[PDB]
Amino acid sequence: GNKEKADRQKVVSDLVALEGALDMYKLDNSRYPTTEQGLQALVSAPSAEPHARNYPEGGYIRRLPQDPWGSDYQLLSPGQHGQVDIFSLGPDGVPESNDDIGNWTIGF
Amino acid sequence: GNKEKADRQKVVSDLVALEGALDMYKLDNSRYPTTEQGLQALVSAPSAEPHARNYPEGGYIRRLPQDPWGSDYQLLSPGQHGQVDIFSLGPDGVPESNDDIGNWTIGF
Ligand SMILES: [Zn+2]
Repeated sequence: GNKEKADRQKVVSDLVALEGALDMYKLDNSRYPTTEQGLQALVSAPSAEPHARNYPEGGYIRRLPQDPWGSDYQLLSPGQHGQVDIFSLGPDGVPESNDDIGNWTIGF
Repeated sequence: GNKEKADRQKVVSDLVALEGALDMYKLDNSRYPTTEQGLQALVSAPSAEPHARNYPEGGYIRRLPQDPWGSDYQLLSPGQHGQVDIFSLGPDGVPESNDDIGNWTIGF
Protein backbone atom coordinates (compact mmCIF):
# COMPACT_ATOMS: atom_id res chain seq x y z
CA GLY A 1 0.00 0.00 0.00
CA ASN A 2 0.86 3.66 -0.59
CA LYS A 3 -0.07 5.12 2.81
CA GLU A 4 1.63 2.13 4.44
CA LYS A 5 4.86 2.75 2.50
CA ALA A 6 4.78 6.42 3.51
CA ASP A 7 4.12 5.54 7.17
CA ARG A 8 7.02 3.07 7.16
CA GLN A 9 9.34 5.71 5.68
CA LYS A 10 8.30 8.21 8.36
CA VAL A 11 8.86 5.68 11.15
CA VAL A 12 12.30 4.70 9.90
CA SER A 13 13.37 8.31 9.18
CA ASP A 14 12.18 9.53 12.60
CA LEU A 15 13.85 6.68 14.44
CA VAL A 16 17.17 7.26 12.70
CA ALA A 17 16.90 11.01 13.36
CA LEU A 18 16.31 10.22 17.03
CA GLU A 19 19.27 7.83 16.90
CA GLY A 20 21.53 10.62 15.60
CA ALA A 21 20.40 13.05 18.31
CA LEU A 22 20.91 10.39 20.99
CA ASP A 23 24.43 9.74 19.64
CA MET A 24 25.23 13.46 19.82
CA TYR A 25 24.00 13.46 23.44
CA LYS A 26 26.24 10.47 24.16
CA LEU A 27 29.32 12.19 22.63
CA ASP A 28 28.89 15.01 25.14
CA ASN A 29 27.95 12.83 28.14
CA SER A 30 29.61 9.44 27.60
CA ARG A 31 26.23 7.72 27.97
CA TYR A 32 22.77 7.84 26.42
CA PRO A 33 19.81 9.28 28.33
CA THR A 34 18.08 6.58 30.34
CA THR A 35 14.46 5.63 29.80
CA GLU A 36 13.73 7.52 33.01
CA GLN A 37 15.24 10.66 31.41
CA GLY A 38 13.47 9.79 28.15
CA LEU A 39 13.65 11.38 24.76
CA GLN A 40 12.81 14.62 26.59
CA ALA A 41 16.53 14.72 27.43
CA LEU A 42 17.05 15.71 23.77
CA VAL A 43 15.07 18.92 24.20
CA SER A 44 15.77 19.94 27.81
CA ALA A 45 18.65 18.92 30.12
CA PRO A 46 17.43 16.03 32.37
CA SER A 47 16.58 16.60 35.98
CA ALA A 48 17.08 12.93 36.85
CA GLU A 49 20.65 11.78 37.38
CA PRO A 50 22.98 11.28 35.68
CA HIS A 51 22.93 14.99 34.80
CA ALA A 52 24.09 16.20 31.39
CA ARG A 53 27.26 18.28 31.02
CA ASN A 54 27.69 21.29 28.68
CA TYR A 55 24.11 20.96 27.51
CA PRO A 56 23.72 22.86 24.21
CA GLU A 57 21.27 25.79 23.90
CA GLY A 58 18.12 24.38 22.36
CA GLY A 59 19.14 20.79 23.02
CA TYR A 60 19.93 18.12 20.42
CA ILE A 61 16.85 18.09 18.22
CA ARG A 62 14.48 20.84 17.02
CA ARG A 63 11.36 18.84 17.89
CA LEU A 64 10.46 15.34 18.94
CA PRO A 65 8.60 13.67 16.08
CA GLN A 66 5.57 11.49 16.73
CA ASP A 67 4.74 8.34 14.82
CA PRO A 68 2.15 8.23 12.01
CA TRP A 69 -0.53 7.01 14.48
CA GLY A 70 0.08 9.74 17.00
CA SER A 71 2.10 7.80 19.59
CA ASP A 72 5.40 9.09 20.91
CA TYR A 73 8.43 7.04 20.00
CA GLN A 74 9.91 5.19 22.98
CA LEU A 75 13.39 4.70 24.32
CA LEU A 76 14.78 1.59 26.10
CA SER A 77 18.02 2.62 27.82
CA PRO A 78 20.31 1.33 29.06
CA GLY A 79 18.11 -1.63 28.14
CA GLN A 80 18.31 -5.37 28.66
CA HIS A 81 21.92 -6.55 28.20
CA GLY A 82 22.96 -2.90 27.67
CA GLN A 83 21.19 -2.85 24.28
CA VAL A 84 19.58 0.52 23.61
CA ASP A 85 16.48 0.46 21.39
CA ILE A 86 14.18 3.17 20.01
CA PHE A 87 10.77 2.06 18.78
CA SER A 88 7.32 2.85 17.47
CA LEU A 89 4.42 0.90 18.93
CA GLY A 90 2.77 0.74 15.45
CA PRO A 91 -0.98 1.15 14.79
CA ASP A 92 -1.59 -2.36 16.07
CA GLY A 93 0.87 -2.83 18.93
CA VAL A 94 3.43 -4.72 16.88
CA PRO A 95 6.50 -2.58 17.59
CA GLU A 96 8.90 -1.45 14.85
CA SER A 97 12.18 -1.20 16.70
CA ASN A 98 15.59 0.24 15.84
CA ASP A 99 17.79 -2.01 17.99
CA ASP A 100 21.12 -1.83 19.80
CA ILE A 101 21.96 1.72 18.61
CA GLY A 102 25.09 1.76 20.76
CA ASN A 103 26.75 -1.03 18.73
CA TRP A 104 29.78 0.87 17.45
CA THR A 105 33.40 -0.28 17.53
CA ILE A 106 36.84 1.31 17.53
CA GLY A 107 39.32 -0.87 15.67
CA PHE A 108 38.84 -4.05 13.62
CA GLY B 1 41.02 18.39 21.43
CA ASN B 2 38.59 20.94 19.98
CA LYS B 3 39.28 19.89 16.39
CA GLU B 4 39.21 16.27 17.54
CA LYS B 5 35.77 16.68 19.17
CA ALA B 6 34.49 18.39 16.03
CA ASP B 7 35.91 15.59 13.84
CA ARG B 8 34.30 12.93 16.04
CA GLN B 9 30.88 14.63 15.90
CA LYS B 10 31.22 14.87 12.12
CA VAL B 11 32.08 11.16 11.75
CA VAL B 12 29.15 10.07 13.94
CA SER B 13 26.72 12.50 12.28
CA ASP B 14 27.75 11.51 8.76
CA LEU B 15 27.62 7.78 9.53
CA VAL B 16 24.10 8.12 10.97
CA ALA B 17 22.97 10.19 7.96
CA LEU B 18 24.38 7.48 5.69
CA GLU B 19 22.59 4.86 7.80
CA GLY B 20 19.27 6.72 7.27
CA ALA B 21 19.82 6.91 3.48
CA LEU B 22 20.72 3.22 3.39
CA ASP B 23 17.56 2.36 5.32
CA MET B 24 15.46 4.39 2.82
CA TYR B 25 17.13 2.51 -0.02
CA LYS B 26 16.24 -0.76 1.71
CA LEU B 27 12.59 0.24 2.14
CA ASP B 28 12.34 0.62 -1.66
CA ASN B 29 14.40 -2.43 -2.55
CA SER B 30 14.06 -4.95 0.30
CA ARG B 31 17.85 -5.07 0.71
CA TYR B 32 20.72 -2.69 1.28
CA PRO B 33 23.19 -1.88 -1.50
CA THR B 34 26.06 -4.35 -1.50
CA THR B 35 29.66 -3.27 -1.01
CA GLU B 36 30.05 -3.85 -4.75
CA GLN B 37 27.29 -1.26 -5.40
CA GLY B 38 28.76 0.92 -2.63
CA LEU B 39 27.55 4.13 -0.99
CA GLN B 40 27.47 5.46 -4.58
CA ALA B 41 24.13 3.64 -4.90
CA LEU B 42 22.67 6.30 -2.59
CA VAL B 43 23.34 9.03 -5.18
CA SER B 44 22.89 7.31 -8.55
CA ALA B 45 21.09 4.09 -9.62
CA PRO B 46 23.55 1.15 -9.31
CA SER B 47 25.08 -0.27 -12.45
CA ALA B 48 25.70 -3.61 -10.68
CA GLU B 49 22.91 -6.08 -10.00
CA PRO B 50 20.64 -6.36 -8.15
CA HIS B 51 19.26 -3.22 -9.79
CA ALA B 52 17.31 -0.63 -7.79
CA ARG B 53 13.60 -0.33 -8.35
CA ASN B 54 12.10 3.02 -9.37
CA TYR B 55 15.12 4.88 -8.23
CA PRO B 56 14.09 8.33 -6.85
CA GLU B 57 14.95 11.69 -8.37
CA GLY B 58 18.11 12.81 -6.60
CA GLY B 59 18.66 9.42 -4.99
CA TYR B 60 18.67 9.01 -1.23
CA ILE B 61 21.15 11.70 -0.19
CA ARG B 62 22.07 15.08 -1.70
CA ARG B 63 25.77 14.11 -1.86
CA LEU B 64 28.15 11.68 -0.16
CA PRO B 65 30.07 13.22 2.76
CA GLN B 66 33.78 12.51 3.28
CA ASP B 67 35.39 11.96 6.66
CA PRO B 68 37.40 14.73 8.40
CA TRP B 69 40.66 13.30 7.03
CA GLY B 70 39.58 13.17 3.40
CA SER B 71 38.71 9.47 3.17
CA ASP B 72 35.42 8.18 1.86
CA TYR B 73 33.22 6.39 4.31
CA GLN B 74 33.03 2.67 3.64
CA LEU B 75 30.21 0.11 3.49
CA LEU B 76 30.32 -3.58 4.43
CA SER B 77 27.22 -5.23 2.96
CA PRO B 78 25.76 -7.73 3.26
CA GLY B 79 28.74 -8.29 5.57
CA GLN B 80 30.08 -11.15 7.63
CA HIS B 81 27.15 -12.93 9.32
CA GLY B 82 24.77 -10.57 7.49
CA GLN B 83 25.86 -7.63 9.65
CA VAL B 84 25.97 -4.38 7.67
CA ASP B 85 28.54 -1.84 8.89
CA ILE B 86 29.44 1.71 7.78
CA PHE B 87 32.76 3.08 8.93
CA SER B 88 35.44 5.72 8.82
CA LEU B 89 39.05 4.60 8.49
CA GLY B 90 40.13 7.32 10.94
CA PRO B 91 43.27 9.45 10.61
CA ASP B 92 45.37 6.53 11.85
CA GLY B 93 43.69 3.45 10.39
CA VAL B 94 41.80 2.58 13.57
CA PRO B 95 38.26 2.43 12.14
CA GLU B 96 35.26 4.05 13.80
CA SER B 97 32.41 1.75 12.79
CA ASN B 98 28.60 2.07 13.03
CA ASP B 99 27.72 -1.62 13.27
CA ASP B 100 24.90 -3.98 12.30
CA ILE B 101 22.63 -1.23 10.99
CA GLY B 102 20.11 -3.85 9.83
CA ASN B 103 19.32 -4.84 13.42
CA TRP B 104 15.64 -3.92 13.48
CA THR B 105 12.76 -6.02 14.74
CA ILE B 106 9.02 -6.33 14.19
CA GLY B 107 7.27 -7.46 17.38
CA PHE B 108 8.59 -7.94 20.94
ZN1 LIG C 1 21.77 2.66 13.88
